[PDB]
Amino acid sequence: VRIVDVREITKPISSTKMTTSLVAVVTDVVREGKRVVGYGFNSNGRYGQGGLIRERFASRILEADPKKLLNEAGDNLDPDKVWAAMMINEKPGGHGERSVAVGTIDMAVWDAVAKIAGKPLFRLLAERHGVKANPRVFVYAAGGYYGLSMLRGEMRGYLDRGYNVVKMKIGGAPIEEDRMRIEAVLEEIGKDAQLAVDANGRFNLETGIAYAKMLRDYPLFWYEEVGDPLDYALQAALAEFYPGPMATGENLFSHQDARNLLRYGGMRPDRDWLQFDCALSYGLCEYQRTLEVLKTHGWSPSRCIPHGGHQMSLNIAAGLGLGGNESYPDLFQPYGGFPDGVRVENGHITMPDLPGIGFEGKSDLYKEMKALAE
Ligand SMILES: [Mg+2]
Repeated sequence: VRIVDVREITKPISSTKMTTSLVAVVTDVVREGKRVVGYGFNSNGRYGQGGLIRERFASRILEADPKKLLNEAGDNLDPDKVWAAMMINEKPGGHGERSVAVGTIDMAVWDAVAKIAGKPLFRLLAERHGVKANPRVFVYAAGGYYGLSMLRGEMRGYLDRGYNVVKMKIGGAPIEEDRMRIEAVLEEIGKDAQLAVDANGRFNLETGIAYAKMLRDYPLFWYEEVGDPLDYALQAALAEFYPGPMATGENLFSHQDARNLLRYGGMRPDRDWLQFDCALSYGLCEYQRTLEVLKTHGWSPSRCIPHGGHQMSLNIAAGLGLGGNESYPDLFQPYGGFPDGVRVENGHITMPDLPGIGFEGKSDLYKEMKALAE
């Protein structure tokens, strides 16, 4: 059991200059007459880090003594050992681009590890955590970008796709104009679904409070990322004006930053949502440390709905008992989406028992991966 290679390729994202970096972790382990290769990539929103992967991380893994990257029985790779190996010579703090680089590699390490074990990643994770996995995952549709009729049509399209929770953007127009967009969508979906709004961290305290007063008059699913991701005091101050659920975290990339959010964000453990993106935040090895941080603060992993609409998110959700996943209908293909055949029904999908992350089960995506390394 050894990692023979680490291939990477970067390309623009499908339809401003956003990119996706795909990685391949090749091993010497063979399964059912075939070399096991792990694949991984970065969620949308942040630039692919194929550069750092090549320049710094990839070599550390290869130049590492294999006999030191194995589990106890030495019959498989130890994800944490590999993680620690690629993180040598890295100073504390500065959780930005490198978190995306490591997260993409980590995705591949786990994909391979699960394949070598011969089971679905979510099944393996549940096992490692001493519990049974729940293949049924709640998934909401994220969109509502920047008239009212077209917005309505967008949301209606999601409902006719099986979604019962949709999210739209706010803060990109005057507060009264957004009220119009919100009432429009609320009328369109009626009793068939719930609506979430996302400010994308645009608001300062006063604007956040102003929107809170407008938003609280509506039965919203949640109010997301009101201000700067690191302005914990601002988030804590919002509780006074908004009893309803709030969400944030997609732009915090370390367990240290997550710990600070729980210490100083004044969020409500019984109804708020944490959106840390596993893929963008040093990967699953790090996400598990973030979950321990949740525990130390009395939060349940069920409060997590990771940013990033892809199979890795689906696996960690079903595998770690998370609150759900997000999906961007028809976007970021072929990386985003579900395995071929699975569809959204009453706001949920059911994970098929595919080995590893399940990429091989999404033709359009796998063709991309084998074309990189096989
Ligand atoms: Mg968001």
